[PDB]
Amino acid sequence: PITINNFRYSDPVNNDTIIMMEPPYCKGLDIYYKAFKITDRIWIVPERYEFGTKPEDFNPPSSASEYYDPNYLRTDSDKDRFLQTMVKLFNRIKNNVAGEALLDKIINAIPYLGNSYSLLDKFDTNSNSVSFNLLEQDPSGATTKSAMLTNLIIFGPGPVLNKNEVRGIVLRVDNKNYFPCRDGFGSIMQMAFCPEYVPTFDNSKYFQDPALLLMHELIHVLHGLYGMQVSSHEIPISAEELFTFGGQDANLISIDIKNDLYEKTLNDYKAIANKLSQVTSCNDPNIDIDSYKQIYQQKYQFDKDSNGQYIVNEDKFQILYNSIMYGFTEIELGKKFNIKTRLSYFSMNHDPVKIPNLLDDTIYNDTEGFNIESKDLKSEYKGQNMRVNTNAFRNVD
Amino acid sequence: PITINNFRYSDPVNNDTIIMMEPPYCKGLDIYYKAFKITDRIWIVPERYEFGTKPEDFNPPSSASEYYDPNYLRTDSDKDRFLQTMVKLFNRIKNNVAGEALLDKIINAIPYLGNSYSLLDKFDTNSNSVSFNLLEQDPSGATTKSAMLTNLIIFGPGPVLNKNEVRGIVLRVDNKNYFPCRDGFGSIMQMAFCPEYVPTFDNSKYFQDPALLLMHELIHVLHGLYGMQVSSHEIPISAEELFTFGGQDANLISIDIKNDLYEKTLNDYKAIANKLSQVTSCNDPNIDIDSYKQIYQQKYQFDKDSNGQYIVNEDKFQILYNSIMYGFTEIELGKKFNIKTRLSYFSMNHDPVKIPNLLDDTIYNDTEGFNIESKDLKSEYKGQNMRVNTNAFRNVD
Ligand SMILES: [Zn+2]
Ligand SMILES: [Zn+2]
Repeated sequence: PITINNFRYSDPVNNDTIIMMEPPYCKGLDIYYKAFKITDRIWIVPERYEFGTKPEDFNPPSSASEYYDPNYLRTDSDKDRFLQTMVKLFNRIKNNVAGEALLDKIINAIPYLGNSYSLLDKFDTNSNSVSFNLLEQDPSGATTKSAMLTNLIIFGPGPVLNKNEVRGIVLRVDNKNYFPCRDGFGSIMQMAFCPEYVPTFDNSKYFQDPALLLMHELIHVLHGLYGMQVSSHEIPISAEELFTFGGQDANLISIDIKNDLYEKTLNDYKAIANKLSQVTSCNDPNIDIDSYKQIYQQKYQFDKDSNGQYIVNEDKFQILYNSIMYGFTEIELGKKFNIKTRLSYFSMNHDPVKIPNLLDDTIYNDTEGFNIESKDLKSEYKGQNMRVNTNAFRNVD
Repeated sequence: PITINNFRYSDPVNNDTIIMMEPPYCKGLDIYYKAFKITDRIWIVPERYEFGTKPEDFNPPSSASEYYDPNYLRTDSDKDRFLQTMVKLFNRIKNNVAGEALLDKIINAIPYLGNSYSLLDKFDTNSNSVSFNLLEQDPSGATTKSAMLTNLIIFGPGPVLNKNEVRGIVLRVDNKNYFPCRDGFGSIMQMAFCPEYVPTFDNSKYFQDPALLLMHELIHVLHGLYGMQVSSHEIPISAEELFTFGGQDANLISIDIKNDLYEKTLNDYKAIANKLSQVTSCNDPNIDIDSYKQIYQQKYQFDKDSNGQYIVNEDKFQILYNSIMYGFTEIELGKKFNIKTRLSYFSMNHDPVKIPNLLDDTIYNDTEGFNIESKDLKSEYKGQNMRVNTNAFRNVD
């Protein structure tokens, strides 16, 4: 099954589960941060998401739903707290059969080694869109620089402590933004996440389970890895959000768009089948190109031509498409998790609330979260109720 | 894949896809009706569901949502019409990857050869709860009587032409009703279905796609075959309905009940694993008892003990449970089918409407139903809209 490594923020680097990585956007800049492999293909970096920000952004400019605090995640203590909370959360997601399924799908959706603008016959790992640099420590004593591939890298929140988000690596090709996670190739996905500040709802009020907030963002991660991240298809919200929530809100996206998206992804995949059909080599010699042809064939659910050409099989594609866009949603995951969800995606999300002690097994555990049955809090989701589980949360301001 | 046989109501009997069967409730009564194997384990019998009715019931007693008409499905013509409409409907369900999945799951969920009250160490086919008698025609010329197992038998509507329904075979053991389709063993499931009279909704009004009405009932059939048909668990509707609809309405069932149901099915399965673990023989010699141990092991997702004893594996059971109760719902099927669904299960279901020509490819086809894109009726589900597709429906009274 899936293993969720353990580690204290003080643990030394080991070139395996604990390293010093230069995040994808800091490529060539030689700026490293300690990171942790929570599990295969997924890393955690206890640092605020600063990319594309300026310190002026990192505090409440004068001019609740937009809470700030520039000191959050700045000391080693905060970081080890952040690190531990994330581990419990992943373990919480892994211990439910439906959570294990999601992580499994995300771990295997490795980004294709290339994109719409890379040599068609060659697998390419030389791109921050697919690989990040790290600092290794030779057995000799020397400290060298190398690189590895990954699917997901999770950070702490950006300026807005309560605004979780998932962005794919943007490549600047021919003076314009290109998204390998919308072309079907997939790319490293990055997450800005804050486990502590959860939203509340009423459509008696409830506060949300942070673990569900994580799976929600993970679903965006899933769409990305398969390269089908619905762009800023605003309509006035992006279809990407609706698909992720689920239930009837998903049907707010017109057949016309859904069909246009489906047809577009299909084209993207036919193109990738063709491309994969010419890869004969790879810049990086430490790569079994034949092993990847196999992995990628399972990823996109392709078949081999009488002559060997990889081809898209409509039926298999449709099953995979439904799986990627419908198989995992906040409504169904909330359902399969004994977790309360807000009525509709458009349901108000009142002032966030802070959960100070998710590390306290008496408040939140990795098998029932807040709804601990032994505290008769499983029933009616009372563990999430604000009038009942009064001690598990504190107000913002 | 799945084959959906074809046949005209006039076609002769062949002891294969067209026979003369004594329905399960007419067992020993020697009353036969022509039936048709639309596909493996599923039969269609163009006859009104009369079991437990009296002619007085079969017409509008004086004293729209309860329409009647005792002459419906009485002539060979009506029956061949009913027969053809059902074939198109099944083909319609089979041509969508999500429809093929449902039928596949239903065809393989064969009722366990036995129940809570049959010899534990022996597979038993001698029960109308698992088998029906038919009339065969020897190559000699003689006409003999025999029997075969089946999962589903679909009839025409009962007294209420617009009230579709799915009941499992009730066994009378020790002067009380026993339901092998609630104990986890499963049993032949029977359907009373009317393809012509569909409901309408608004929460501009729409009429429903009969093929979706069929899958809805099929979902009840699915629950039954796996023996987990939520009883008359009224709360004030039966949880069985809510699970079948889906979306947020599914969450109207309290954790307490859902948990009680889950725990109960788990017990039922542990018990079946134990029972299957002692079957050494079978009354019916034309049965590879070892072949069935294999099929049943896949059905209930069991594993073999170091010593060989079949055992329930919590995780595999949970995946199978979610699959059976969440994997197929009206909301998700409607979604994956370009079909309009009513907002919530509690959404009003106005006077039914009659679709006179489902056999007219210009009105309904086996790939897009009413929402034919060539007639620019795919978009916005206009094919289901009442103001737009005016010719595809006629009012009741
Ligand atoms: Zn989101
Ligand atoms: Zn129903």
